Amino acid sequence: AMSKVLVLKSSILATSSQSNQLADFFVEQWQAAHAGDQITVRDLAAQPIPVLDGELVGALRPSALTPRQQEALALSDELIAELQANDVIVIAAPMYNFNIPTQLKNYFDMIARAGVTFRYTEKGPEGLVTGKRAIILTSRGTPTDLVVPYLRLFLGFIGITDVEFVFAEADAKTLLAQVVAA
Amino acid sequence: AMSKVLVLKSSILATSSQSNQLADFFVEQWQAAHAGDQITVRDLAAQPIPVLDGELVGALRPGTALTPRQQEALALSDELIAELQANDVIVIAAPMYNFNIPTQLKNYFDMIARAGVTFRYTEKGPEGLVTGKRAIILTSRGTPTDLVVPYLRLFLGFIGITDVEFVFAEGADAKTLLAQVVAA
Repeated sequence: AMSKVLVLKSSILATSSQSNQLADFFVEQWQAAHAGDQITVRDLAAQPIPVLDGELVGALRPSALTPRQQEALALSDELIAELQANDVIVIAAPMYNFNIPTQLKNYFDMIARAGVTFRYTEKGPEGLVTGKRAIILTSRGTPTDLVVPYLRLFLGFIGITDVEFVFAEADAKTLLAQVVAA
Repeated sequence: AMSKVLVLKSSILATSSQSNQLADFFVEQWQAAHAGDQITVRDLAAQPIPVLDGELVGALRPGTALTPRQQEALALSDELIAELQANDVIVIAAPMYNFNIPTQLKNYFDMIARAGVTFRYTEKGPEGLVTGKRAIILTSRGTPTDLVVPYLRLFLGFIGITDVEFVFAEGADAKTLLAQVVAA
């Protein structure tokens, strides 16, 4: 009866990032609290995700595929399988020029595929990544905090409805301890 | 010469993209209406901008030795900022890809947003430095729906582009509204 937690780091400042510091503290805290849980950490900056281009869009089509497109498609299936395998989804999404980091944006463009991560129904589109609890490490800032509706909308589209946002500005680590203890 | 126009294409669907079809129709319409105007068209998909890395993020700020990649990134940044300042009308084609702008346009934005170059800090607060520009946005139209409109308004306003006009399309009507924008 273990839980699998996926942690997604996207900051480009590496160990210098406050978001990555809070993500690592989150890993240590969850490992201490639930010694049996299995934690997977993917760094989207250290190992980047390719940019969504026309050839990538061709590779991710529901329907001939070049070697490049086969590699890209294989990577997309890897990310989707890893995402569906984990019960808790921790996403570190700091704000770069009023948007999420490009790395995480590539991740999103590679995990959003019709018929795999969502489907069309007579009642409308519905997501297929079900039963996930998502926690978002983000910053807090005519509002400029448009990242929250974007992440809630995107994640909800692929079926991740249960999304909690924790904002960072000591106090943030007490909040993350409350999240891990919940 | 009367107006220098900058057109930024960002769609990844190439000839089939409604964004690029309406962008080309906009260029042909503008040079048809103002035969003296000079139009520069940059295609962010044909010639992509590199993604902002932790290495490149150090080139766009004031100390140590710059790596060749960082020199290339800084040079390209100054080229984009200079080209942006040189034009008076800024036409941006920003279709919606999974509730966000295309990554090509986003990399362009991350390369033109530089402290002390396109925006400065004041006693009153931050202020943009790309002044006297008329921007027009070619975008799509959809709980929450279009998040790209307040995002583009916010970022463009931050670097000083306050006069921003949004044109929503999908692929007849769209060409009529674009013709009205050109004639406006």
